[PDB]
Amino acid sequence: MFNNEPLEQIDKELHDILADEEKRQRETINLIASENLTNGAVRECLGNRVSNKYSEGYPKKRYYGGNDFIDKIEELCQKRALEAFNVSDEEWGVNVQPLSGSAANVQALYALVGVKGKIMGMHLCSGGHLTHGFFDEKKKVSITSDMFESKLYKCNSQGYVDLDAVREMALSFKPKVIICGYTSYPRDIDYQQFRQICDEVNAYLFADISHISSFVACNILNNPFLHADVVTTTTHKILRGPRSALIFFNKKRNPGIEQKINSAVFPSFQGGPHNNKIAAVACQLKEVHSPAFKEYTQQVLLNSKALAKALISKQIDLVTNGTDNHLIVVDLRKFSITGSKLQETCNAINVSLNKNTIPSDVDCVSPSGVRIGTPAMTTRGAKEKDMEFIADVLARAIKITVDLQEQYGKKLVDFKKGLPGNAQLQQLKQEVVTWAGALPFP
Amino acid sequence: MFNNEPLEQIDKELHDILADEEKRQRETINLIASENLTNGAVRECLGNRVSNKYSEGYPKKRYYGGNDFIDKIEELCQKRALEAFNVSDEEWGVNVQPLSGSAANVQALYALVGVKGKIMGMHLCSGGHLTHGFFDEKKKVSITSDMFESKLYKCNSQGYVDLDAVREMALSFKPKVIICGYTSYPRDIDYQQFRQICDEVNAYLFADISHISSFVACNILNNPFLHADVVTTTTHKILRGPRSALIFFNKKRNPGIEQKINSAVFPSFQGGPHNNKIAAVACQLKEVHSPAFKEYTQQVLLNSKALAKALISKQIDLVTNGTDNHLIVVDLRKFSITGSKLQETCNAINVSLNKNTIPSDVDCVSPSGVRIGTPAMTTRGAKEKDMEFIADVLARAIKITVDLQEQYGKKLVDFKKGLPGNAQLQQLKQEVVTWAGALPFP
Ligand SMILES: Cc1[nH]nc2c1[C@](c1cc(F)cc(-c3cccc(CCC(=O)O)c3)c1)(C(C)C)C(C#N)=C(N)O2
Ligand SMILES: Cc1[nH]nc2c1[C@](c1cc(F)cc(-c3cccc(CCC(=O)O)c3)c1)(C(C)C)C(C#N)=C(N)O2
Ligand SMILES: Cc1ncc(COP(=O)(O)O)c(CNCC(=O)O)c1O
Ligand SMILES: Cc1ncc(COP(=O)(O)O)c(CNCC(=O)O)c1O
Ligand SMILES: [Cl-]
Repeated sequence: MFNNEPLEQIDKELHDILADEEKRQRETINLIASENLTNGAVRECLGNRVSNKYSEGYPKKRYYGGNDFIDKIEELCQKRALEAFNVSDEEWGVNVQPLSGSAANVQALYALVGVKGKIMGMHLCSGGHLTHGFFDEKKKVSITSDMFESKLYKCNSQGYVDLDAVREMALSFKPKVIICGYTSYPRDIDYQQFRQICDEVNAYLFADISHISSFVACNILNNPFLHADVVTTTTHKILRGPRSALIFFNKKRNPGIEQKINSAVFPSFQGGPHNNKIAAVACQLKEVHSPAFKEYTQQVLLNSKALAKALISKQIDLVTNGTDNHLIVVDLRKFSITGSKLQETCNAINVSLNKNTIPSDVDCVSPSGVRIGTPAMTTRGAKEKDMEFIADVLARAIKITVDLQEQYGKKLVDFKKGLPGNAQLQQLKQEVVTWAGALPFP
Repeated sequence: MFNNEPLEQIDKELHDILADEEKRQRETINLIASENLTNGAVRECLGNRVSNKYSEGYPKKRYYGGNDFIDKIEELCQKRALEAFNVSDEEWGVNVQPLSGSAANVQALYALVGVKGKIMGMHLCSGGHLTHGFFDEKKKVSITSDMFESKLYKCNSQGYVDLDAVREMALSFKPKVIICGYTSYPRDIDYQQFRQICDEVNAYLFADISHISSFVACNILNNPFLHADVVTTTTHKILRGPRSALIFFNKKRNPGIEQKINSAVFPSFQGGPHNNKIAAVACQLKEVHSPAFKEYTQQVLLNSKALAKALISKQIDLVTNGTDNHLIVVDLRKFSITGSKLQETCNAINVSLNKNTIPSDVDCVSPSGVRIGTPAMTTRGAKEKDMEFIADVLARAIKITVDLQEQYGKKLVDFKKGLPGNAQLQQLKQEVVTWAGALPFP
C-alpha cells in the first residue's frame, strides 16, 4: 500500500527545482570554502533503505534487535575513521552518530564540562565558529554561550591567533576547555602551544578541524592528534563526505572519556542514528585513505597557493598575506566596498563566495572581506593554471562592484538596483557559465 | 578529480552489508511502532546533490547567495506542512530545519523556557520520550533534565494518563511548559484538558505527535492544533517520510514565538540545514495530503484494532486492554517472561519488536512488556485478515520463550544459549520469511 512512481512522475513540481539546482551547481564557480561535491557512491548510500532502521544505542549494546547489519556498518565506519586519521584503536576512540558539525560540538563540549561549564574559543569575527561559544552584548547567540559560560579570544591586527592573549585570558578565566580549529582561518595552528596553555590551567584541548580535516588526515598540515584530548570534524567540507560529524576522544590521556562522549551523543542529545549517513561516511572514509585522495588534497593546497599569488599579483590584499590551507580571506578596504556587495555581484555572475569579517572589523554587522576556497573547484578538475582565470573574474567583479557603487550609492538596497541587466555582468556571467559548465561534475 | 565508479565497484565490502540489510528488511515481520518504509521518490531526494549546498539561515534571509532554488524547496516544504496538518499559514508557522525528533524537541523547549527553565513531561517508564525531561536518581539522562529543570508525571495503574496528578504536580511545580504526546502510549490524548491545566498555571502546551502524526493530519484522532502552543513531530514514523522533524508554533496565541523558535533552531543549536532532508520531507508531505494516504492511515488503525482483538482472543493481556491508534503494548506478566526475552526470541524468527515498560514496572531495568505497531506492515500491504497470523506468530513466540526459560533458566545469559539451533524457532523463522518475503516492498 504505497506509491512507487519515480520522482519525476510522483512530484513534477519538486523535480524541476531540483533539476534547476543541479544546473546552477554545474554552471557556477563555487568558491565556498566549506562546500564540495559528493560522488555517486556517497549519494547511493544517502538514499539507501538502511535509513528505515531504528538503532538507538551503540553497536553490541543496542536497545533493539535486527541490528546485525547496522552494527557492522557502524563498526566499519569507526574503524575506517581511526585509520583515515592515523590513530590506533587502542589510544583513540570515535563516535560516528552526530548528525552535523554543530551538534557534534555541543555534545562533545557538554561531555567535557557539563552545564555551567567554562569554555574558551575564537570569536566569530576572528574566524571562530558559532559553536565555539559565540555571544553578543545583545544576546547569547549560540547555545554554547548559554548552556556554558564562554569567553572569546581574538586574532591580532594581522589576522593571526594571538597566543599571548589566549594564555592571559586562560589564566584569569580558568576554563575546562579551550577550543582551537576554525571556520575562516587561512593559516595552520600551533596545537603544541595550545597543549602547553591547557596544561598550565588544567583544561581540555579541543580541536575543531572541520575545515582542514583532509590536511590533517594526509599529513600535509600539523596534527592535533599528537596534542588534543578531543578532535571534532564534519565529513562534508574538504573531506568530501556526507553531511555528518565525527567526535574523536583520546582514551590514553583521559580514561573514562569514552563513556562521557558516547552518553552525551546518546541519550543526552540525540535519539536514533541516521544509518544512511553512517553508511555514506564509511564509503567516503575508504576514499580518504587512498593515495589518490592525498593527490586531491595536495591539489587543493596547490590551487589555493596559486590563487593567493594571482590575487596578490593583481594588487588584491589577503588577510595574513597568504594561506597555509584551502582558504583565503580577501581584505576589501582599499576598494571601499563591503563583502555583502561583492557577494551580490558574484552571485549575479554565478560565483559562489561568502562575506567574511577581517581583523579590523569590530562587529559582524558590516564584514569587510570575502572568503574563498579551492576544494569544490579542485574536485571539478581545476589545476594551478586555472586559478589565474578565477583571480581575473574576481578582480573584474571588484571593479564592477566599485563602478556600481559609484553610480547607485553605498546603501545596499540602492546598490542591488544596479545589478539586473548590467551588460558587463551578463557578459561576465556568460564567461563563467561557459568555463564552469564544461568542467567534470560528479 | 574524483572517483565516479558505482557503489558496488568502489566499495564492495559495504555494498554487501547493505544488500544483506535490505534482504533482512524484506524478510522480516516489522512490528517496531516507530518504523516504516520510505518509497523510491523520498529516497531519490535523500540522495540528491542538493545536500552539497550550505544555506545557513532562513528563506530570503540567507547568509549566502546561490540559494534561489533552496529557498523554493524550503518554502514549498513549509507550505505543504501547514496544508498537511490543516492549519492556516496566517495562524501557524513551521520550522523545517531540525535534523531529527530529539533535536526538534530540545530546540523547541529551549525557545519557550531557556536554560534553567521548568518543564513537565510523561516519564519514560510510563510511555514518555527521553526529550520530555527524563532523568534518574543516578543521572540526568536526557539533556532536557539538565539544561532544564524537569518534573515527571506518570500514568495510572491501568496505563492511562492521570490528569488529576498532572494538575496536582503542575500547581506546586509551576512549569512554563507541559509536554504531552508520547512514545509508547496506546490511547488518544485529551489535549483540551491539557490546555485547561496549562492556562491555570500560565504554562505553554507542547504536543509531541511523532507517533500519531498521520492520525492528527488525517482527522482520525484528536487535534492538538486547536489547543497547543507548540507541536513537534518527526517525519519518519507513521508519516512515512525521511528522518527529520517539524516544529509548529501558534503565532495567534503567542506573537513573537516565530523568532524565538527560528533562532533556537539556527543559530542557537544547528548550523547548515540538510537540504536533501527538506526536499525529501516536501516530497512526502505531498503524499500525506492525498486521499490515498488517508486510506493508508485508516488501514493502520484497522490493522491495529484487529491485532489487539486477535491477541485478546488468544488470552494475551494488553495495557489499557486495547488501542486507539497504531500501537499496542503487551503485558507479559501472566507468562512470567520479560520483554527482553521475547525480543530475543522474536529476533530469532525475524520478528522485529521492542521491549517496553508497563505500569507495574517501577524501573526501566526489566520491562515486562513489548511494544508492537502496524505502520510498517500496513505499508507492506497487510490487511485485517493478516493480523491473525501475526497474533498467531507472537503467541507461538511467547510459548517457545516460556519453554526455553523452563529448560535453560531465567537468567538472560543462560536463556539465549537456548535460542540458536532450536528446531521450532527455525520452523517459525521459515514461516515468517516465507510470508514477509512475498509482501510488497518499496
Ligand atoms: C554563517 C556562518 N556560520 N559560522 C560562521 C559564519 C560566518 C559569518 C559571517 C557573517 F557575515 C555573519 C555571521 C553571523 C551568523 C549568525 C549570527 C551572527 C550575529 C550577528 C547578527 O545577528 O547580525 C553573525 C557569520 C561566515 C563563514 C559565513 C563567519 C564569519 N565571518 C564565521 N566565522 O563562522
Ligand atoms: C529506546 C527508547 N527511546 N525512547 C524511548 C525508548 C523506550 C525504552 C525502553 C527501554 F527498555 C529502555 C529505555 C532506556 C533508554 C535510555 C536510557 C534508559 C535508562 C536505563 C539504563 O541506563 O539502564 C532507558 C527506553 C522504548 C520505546 C524502546 C521507551 C520505553 N519503554 C520509551 N518510553 O521511549
Ligand atoms: C569549525 C566549524 N565547525 C562546525 C561547522 C558546521 O557544522 P554544521 O554541519 O552544523 O554546519 C563549520 C561550518 N561553518 C560554515 C562554513 O564554514 O561555511 C565550521 O567551520
Ligand atoms: C515522542 C517522540 N519524540 C521523538 C522521537 C525520536 O526522535 P529521533 O528522530 O531523535 O529519534 C521518538 C521516537 N522514539 C523511539 C521509538 O518510538 O521507537 C518519540 O517517540
Ligand atoms: Cl540524510
